[PDB]
Amino acid sequence: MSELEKAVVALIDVFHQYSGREGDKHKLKKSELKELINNELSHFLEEIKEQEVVDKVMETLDSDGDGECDFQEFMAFVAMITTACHEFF
Amino acid sequence: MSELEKAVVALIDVFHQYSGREGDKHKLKKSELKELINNELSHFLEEIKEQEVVDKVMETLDSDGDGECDFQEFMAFVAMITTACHEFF
Ligand SMILES: N=C(N)c1ccc(OCCCCCCCOc2ccc(C(=N)N)cc2)cc1
Ligand SMILES: N=C(N)c1ccc(OCCCCCCCOc2ccc(C(=N)N)cc2)cc1
Ligand SMILES: [Ca+2]
Ligand SMILES: [Ca+2]
Ligand SMILES: [Ca+2]
Ligand SMILES: [Ca+2]
Repeated sequence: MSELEKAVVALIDVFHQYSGREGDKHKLKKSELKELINNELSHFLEEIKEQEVVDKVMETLDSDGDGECDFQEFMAFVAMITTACHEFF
Repeated sequence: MSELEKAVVALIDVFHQYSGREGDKHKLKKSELKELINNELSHFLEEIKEQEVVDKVMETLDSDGDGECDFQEFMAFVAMITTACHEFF
């Protein structure tokens, strides 16, 4: 498989690594999202230590108002992060 | 770096591998998009052999009507592909 194909699989893997920990196994609740950011985006994003910081990230990500981040919402997060990395080149 | 972080970098790398070949170095024209699909998505997508097949993919991807796929439009493509892989689990 190509690097692109392996990357696609990695996006799916990391979502499930975190989404299945608690509650709805197909969505990231705030606690799971905090863990994902702190453990898997430690070189790109500042560590989240306060509940209000994760509340704000979830508010940005949660487009259907259920308080959790589903797979489509996670795709949008990944697009935001990748665009940020891509910029300040 | 985490698998997620490496995946983010791979998305950026593959875009530039193809976007810089011709014309606007920051966008994929149809010919570049065809090469990317055929060479980097050969396990996920059927090979594109006809101009009309790439025309249709570009039509789907091109949200600002310039006939090319920019980085944001490529992000949307990546989201489509990843969602497809994720489904039929
Ligand atoms: N969140 C921040 N403020 C932050 C700033 C810098 C920083 O640096 C270390 C991370 C290194 C990431 C670079 C990996 C991929 O980078 C690129 C590759 C290609 C291109 C490009 N040609 N546009 C741009 C960036 C990390 C976090
Ligand atoms: N385009 C097609 N029709 C097609 C169908 C099957 C096909 O199979 C070979 C590709 C193997 C891809 C699997 C890699 C990642 O897969 C998943 C991982 C986790 C999950 C999940 N738990 N949702 C789903 C899929 C390729 C192309
Ligand atoms: Ca969950
Ligand atoms: Ca939601
Ligand atoms: Ca180009
Ligand atoms: Ca365009």
